[PDB]
Amino acid sequence: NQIVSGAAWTDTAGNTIQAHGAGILQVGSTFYWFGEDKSHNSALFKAVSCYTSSDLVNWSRQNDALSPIAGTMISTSNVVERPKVIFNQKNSEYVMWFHSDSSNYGAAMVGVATAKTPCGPYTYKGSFKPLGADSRDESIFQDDDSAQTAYLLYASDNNQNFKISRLDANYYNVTAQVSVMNGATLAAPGIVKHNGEYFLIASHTSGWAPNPNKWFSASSLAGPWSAQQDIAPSATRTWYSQNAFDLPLGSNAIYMGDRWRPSLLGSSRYIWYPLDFSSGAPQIVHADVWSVNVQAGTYSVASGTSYEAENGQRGGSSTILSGSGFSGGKAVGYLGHGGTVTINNVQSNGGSHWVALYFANGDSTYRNVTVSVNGGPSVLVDQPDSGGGNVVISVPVKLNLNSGENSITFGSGQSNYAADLDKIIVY
Ligand SMILES: *[C@@H]1O[C@H](CO)[C@@H](O[C@@H]2O[C@H](CO)[C@@H](O[C@H]3O[C@H](CO)[C@@H](O)[C@H](O)[C@@H]3O)[C@H](O)[C@H]2NC(C)=O)[C@H](O)[C@H]1NC(C)=O
Ligand SMILES: *[C@@H]1O[C@H](CO)[C@@H](O[C@@H]2O[C@H](CO)[C@@H](O[C@H]3O[C@H](CO)[C@@H](O)[C@H](O)[C@@H]3O)[C@H](O)[C@H]2NC(C)=O)[C@H](O)[C@H]1NC(C)=O
Ligand SMILES: *[C@@H]1O[C@H](CO)[C@@H](O[C@@H]2O[C@H](CO)[C@@H](O[C@H]3O[C@H](CO)[C@@H](O)[C@H](O)[C@@H]3O)[C@H](O)[C@H]2NC(C)=O)[C@H](O)[C@H]1NC(C)=O
Ligand SMILES: OC[C@H]1O[C@@H](O[C@H]2[C@@H](O)[C@@H](CO)O[C@@H](O[C@@H]3[C@@H](O)[C@H](O)O[C@H](CO)[C@@H]3O)[C@@H]2O)[C@H](O)[C@@H](O)[C@H]1O
Ligand SMILES: [Ca+2]
Repeated sequence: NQIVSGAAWTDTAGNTIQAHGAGILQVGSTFYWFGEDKSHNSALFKAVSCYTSSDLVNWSRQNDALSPIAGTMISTSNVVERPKVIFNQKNSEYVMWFHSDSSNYGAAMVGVATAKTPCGPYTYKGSFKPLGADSRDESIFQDDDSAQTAYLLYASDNNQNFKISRLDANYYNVTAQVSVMNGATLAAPGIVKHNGEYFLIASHTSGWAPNPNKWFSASSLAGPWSAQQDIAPSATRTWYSQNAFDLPLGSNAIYMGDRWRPSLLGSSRYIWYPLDFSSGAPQIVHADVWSVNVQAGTYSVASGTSYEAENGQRGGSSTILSGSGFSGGKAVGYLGHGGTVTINNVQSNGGSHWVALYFANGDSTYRNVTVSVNGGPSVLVDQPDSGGGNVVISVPVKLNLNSGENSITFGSGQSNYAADLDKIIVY
């Protein structure tokens, strides 16, 4: 099946996937996805989880890869973020690295843990400051030279300076700084190698708030690194996400991001998009609905039918808005609080259909919108802050439609203002 960014994702038992700050690993034909368990809606350490799949889309939850230990730096009072796991051929060993911290991010350490099987459970080997310097946001890159040299990529010196450092032959420690970008203020790194060249994907530092994520290239990890460029339209702030893991997919990649929900962390969503490298400059393919053939290293973007909101039938006091950020140059504003718009003649073969809602929300806070099909009972769809009144992003909703024509009404029966609705795409 299909990869629908922003949706609620469940494992094969029907439970919400809890694997934020993703790290991916493949053994044989099996994919492993490690992440932070945030089901307690806290930034503090509950577990590093472990999900497996054969196809990157249908995940079964295994045993937790890492659990708290009272009286250590991986207690429930500490922070464990962004786990990454690589396989060490020499020792036939799985080495996990993670950002290890205290609750106020004052410790700035890395943590290491090992296992003999992919899901572990792993054995914590302790935390430390690499080469004596800060480490907060980090990742691990394992090169394809014959020594399979591995590297730590990490925000250091109070997040100001971004560093790349070689690990020793066991992957247990950092031996030597290889590259630094002073004052880059980079976070959430990942590296993909493409045609012998290295591509670093990273965010800047802005707290929980998303920002435009960048790519940099170099022909060696020592640098020099090219000047930053956007992987997505700058104003969308990486389509409201933050980089987590960049997984190679044929001659391209999959961008794996988080949409952090700081007021409800366990409902932070997963934003996965194809990251296309053919132009030589990585670009997010903004696909509301796509599928992947991970063995062939190919992706496929679902085609949908677009319906502009401004062509629907308004009701109440909803009015047209204009903006260069809008499809057709127009959107329906003053929705909710009396204002509605109904999209008529939505065609369908029947059954369940993903629908992407394209909207602008210039508030610093979320909005939401009611969505009723054919007069039926409404569901309430969350509408994150989009980055401005002229900035459109999309969130998905799954609607049951009848064979033939359908109507979809937006904004009825809510006392708050919904976001400005640009268009919808029925997939
Ligand atoms: C995602 O992974 C799921 C687990 O591997 C997988 O579930 C399995 O799905 C098949 C088909 O629904 C079931 O197979 C059969 O179920 C009973 C046996 O209990 C048979 O009598 C049936 O005739 C049928 O052959 C499995 O039971 C089911 N396993 C579990 C643990 O649920 C899903 O199919 C996968 N989903 C997708 C979209 O690929
Ligand atoms: C990787 O190399 C690290 C040295 O760079 C090494 O870590 C350091 O580890 C020791 C203990 O293992 C720490 O010492 C202890 O002392 C502090 C007070 O300073 C107390 O919190 C504790 O008593 C603690 O036991 C060092 O301070 C620490 N150095 C840094 C810069 O953080 C790691 O153990 C090595 N890890 C592996 C897998 O090799
Ligand atoms: C649907 O979107 C609504 C916004 O369009 C949202 O309403 C808002 O909810 C927040 C949090 O509940 C309120 O928050 C805070 O501010 C008030 C003072 O204004 C304080 O009393 C609180 O302590 C808190 O700090 C917002 O005031 C409120 N904003 C508006 C315009 O109504 C709904 O929460 C959303 N509904 C769902 C189910 O998510
Ligand atoms: O009050 C209900 C009404 O809200 C409108 O939303 C506006 C607010 O979100 C406002 C919050 O600051 O921002 C407006 O958008 C502007 C933008 O158009 C203008 O260029 O200045 C700044 C950019 O910095 C801001 O982003 C936004 O329009 C709805 O548009 C409207 O339908 C109605 O719901
Ligand atoms: Ca429009």
